[PDB]
Amino acid sequence: ERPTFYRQELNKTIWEVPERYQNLSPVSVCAAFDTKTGLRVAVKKLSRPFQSIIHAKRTYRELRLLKHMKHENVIGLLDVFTPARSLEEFNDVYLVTHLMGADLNNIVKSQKLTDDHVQFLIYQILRGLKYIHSADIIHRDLKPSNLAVNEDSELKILDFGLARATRWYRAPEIMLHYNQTVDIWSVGCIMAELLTGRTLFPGTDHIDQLKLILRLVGTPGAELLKKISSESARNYIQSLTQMPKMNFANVFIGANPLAVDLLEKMLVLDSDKRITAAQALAHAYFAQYHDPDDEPVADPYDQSFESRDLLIDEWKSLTYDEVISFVPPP
Ligand SMILES: Cc1ccc(C(=O)Nc2ccon2)cc1-c1cnc2c(c1)[nH]c(=O)n2C(C)(C)C
Repeated sequence: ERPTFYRQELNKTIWEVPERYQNLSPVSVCAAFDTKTGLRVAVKKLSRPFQSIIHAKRTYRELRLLKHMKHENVIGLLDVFTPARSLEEFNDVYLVTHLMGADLNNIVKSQKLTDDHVQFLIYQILRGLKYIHSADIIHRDLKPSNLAVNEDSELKILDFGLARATRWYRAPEIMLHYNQTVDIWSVGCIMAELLTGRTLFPGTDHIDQLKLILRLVGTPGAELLKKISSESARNYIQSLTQMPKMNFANVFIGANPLAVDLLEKMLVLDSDKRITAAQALAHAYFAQYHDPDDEPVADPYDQSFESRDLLIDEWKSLTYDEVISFVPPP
């Protein structure tokens, strides 16, 4: 039924969680120990979940996403609770997931990694991306800071499908008509940073970002230019002077030739010609880890709520229904 909640203030806010979650420490997200399972968990308290319609919709969206995903390389909902015992008093939402311990930015420390650690880290990203994309969901903001990694170099993806600031890993079509391969471009930027130890495109603005991107992959041809309707976007690409496409063998010299070939297939300007997650998993670069019978897909995700403009109270009760109906995973 109902458990005992205790209150404790951290990060200048008051946390109220069941007694089964002990030793809360901030990392708004806290690290905590679940005395029921013996697991170290990550606890997230949603900030002002129903302050506005946008906040209420995003609160509902985040809860719907976590309840759907059941994948090894995708963060999932272990528990969700609220101290309120009625809908009217409902104004707090807590999310409990696995605690990996660090992000990809922390464990990398801006250092070069072996080709095999790169193989393993990138394989988990694509393996989880395939599951996410099979549910018809785009991450849109894949970056090292939302890739949770433990001391075993195991990886889970965070914050997928949440976003609708520096954008070093955003596909060049989001800045400046796009599909799921916008996440594949982010994987290429991440994989390039793991191999060489520097940010591939350290842009200072959206135009400086574009200049660094075009300098590597080259100025587009007519078959790509004819698919851009934005007269401003077509201007920036062409008004930026002619730039020959770099040799990826020279940009990533010393790296595994199979790694360079995969990067050329990921960092394609034309998103219509960009490799997908499933095709990337079948690339020869992942020969040591690829198994088609262990790269499962997801059930269909009901996304129709995204196209609805509802009041705050409606998004709140829908969120409330999802909290009461939650069943913990095995
Ligand atoms: C608690 C929580 C709740 C929801 C979401 C989430 O991803 N929300 C989504 C997903 C799709 O849409 N919205 C993420 C977390 C979470 C945050 N940080 C975590 C973590 C889990 N596990 C970790 O190890 N860490 C760090 C090491 C501290 C990085």
